[PDB]
Amino acid sequence: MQIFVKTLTGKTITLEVEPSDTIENVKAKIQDKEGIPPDQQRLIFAGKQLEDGRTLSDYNIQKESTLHLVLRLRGG
Repeated sequence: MQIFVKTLTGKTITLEVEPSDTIENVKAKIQDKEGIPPDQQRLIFAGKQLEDGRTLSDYNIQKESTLHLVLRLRGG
């Protein structure tokens, strides 16, 4: 399956995760894929909050599925 990600710029980044993988595993890909730190990363699907405990197959995520990459709270 080849999912995608929509950043703040809207840019669409293709991913090659699995329906058995996890969200935290997807973002991890967004880290290098884009080269951005997970400190300010948050993958969202169908405009819904995602968890590192959930799964794609559990989120109904499939192939060609586009996610949402937004920012998060400050750091400190």
